[PDB]
Amino acid sequence: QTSAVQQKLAALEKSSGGRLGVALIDTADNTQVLYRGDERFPMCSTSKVMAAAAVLKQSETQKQLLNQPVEIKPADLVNYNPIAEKHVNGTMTLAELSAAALQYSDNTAMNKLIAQLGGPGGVTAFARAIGDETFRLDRTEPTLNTAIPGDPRDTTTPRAMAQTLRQLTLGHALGETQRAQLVTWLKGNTTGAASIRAGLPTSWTVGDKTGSGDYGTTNDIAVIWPQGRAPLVLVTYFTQPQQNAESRRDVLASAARIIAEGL
Ligand SMILES: *C(=O)N1C[C@H](NOS(=O)(=O)O)CC[C@H]1C(N)=O
Ligand SMILES: [K+]
Ligand SMILES: [K+]
Ligand code: NA
Repeated sequence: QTSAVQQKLAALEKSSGGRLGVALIDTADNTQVLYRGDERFPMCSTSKVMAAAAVLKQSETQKQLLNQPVEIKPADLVNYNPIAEKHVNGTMTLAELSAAALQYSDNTAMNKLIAQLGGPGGVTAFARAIGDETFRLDRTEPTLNTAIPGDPRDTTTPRAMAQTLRQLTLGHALGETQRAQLVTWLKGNTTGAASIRAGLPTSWTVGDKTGSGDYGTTNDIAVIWPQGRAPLVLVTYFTQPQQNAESRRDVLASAARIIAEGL
């Protein structure tokens, strides 16, 4: 069937000119609302959640791992590295790299997480270990953001990412202290106020990870603690037909508003 919420999301998508993917999980009753929920979208920086979580999982058996220094060299800098560039010729710990990757979306930091996991396939392997058969990471930063229509590299579906985000942040894919650390990082994101949370009541608490790339790709994945109800998990992915298209964070906000109005 097609619900009123799904029809509104389709109208939003039609006005936007692009392709919108939405997946909500309401943990009050485990119900789901999906729009293009099984179509693939380029993850861009939203893939950093899986990489940081995979390192958190490694840290469960290595109490000192997150304090291990990682050397940052001039050649490690890529296209967006506001934190890592302050540490060139120095070191950052895996905790610092995770925080920078998640909260500032530093791309050099993401590459250090990927390298710690043995390459993009190590991120995919972690996804499989936690029951996500859909996620794939194939490249490092910055090429993982090419976002070419029809290209399966570095993609997932809204349904799969919402399920994984739930398991990581509210479920038991990670140990208790690691889950809390991931939640703390997401709640401290600096980049999210124009995306999902712009469409939600201001009294609700949000932790999220945004992303963007070529083809005007504009993404956000969020855990939401609304006023007076159990948490929600919401993924909004958006991509456009031309390579140089502008970001449309407003579309993600609009999708979130439609979702919230349908609760
Ligand atoms: C992630 O998608 N990226 C990293 C950086 N920050 O944007 S974010 O805050 O939306 O994550 C620049 C854009 C993008 C990229 N091209 O790597
Ligand atoms: K961006
Ligand atoms: K609901
Ligand atoms: Na772009």
